[PDB]
Amino acid sequence: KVFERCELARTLKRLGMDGYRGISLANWMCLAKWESGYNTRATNYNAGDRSTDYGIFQINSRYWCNDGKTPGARNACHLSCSALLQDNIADAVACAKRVVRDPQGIRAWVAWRNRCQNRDVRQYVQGCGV
Repeated sequence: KVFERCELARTLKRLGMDGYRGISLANWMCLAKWESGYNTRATNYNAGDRSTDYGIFQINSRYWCNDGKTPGARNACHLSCSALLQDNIADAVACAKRVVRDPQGIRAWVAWRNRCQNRDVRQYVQGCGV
């Protein structure tokens, strides 16, 4: 599923993401925007280390979910990477929250650093009723 902007903002808010570990909803929106264009089916293979990024947040298989084919990988979210490709984003959100419970927080995603960090991200949530 490819979410429309405001639809996703309310969906994330309902799932408890607004201010989760100090991260505003606009930051999560900016992250989902740049990682997948709000696409839950998005996948990116990383030929360099044999891992794959899954779903709306493009969560990596080497550390967060199990896909069985990533060498020396762990499953910190304790989910099949398949759960990160559902139209329903509850599991992907549960995993994203797990990622940010680590020291780096939102900085875990390099796309956030490049396209969201220190930027005016208000535009992602304007008019959405969040």
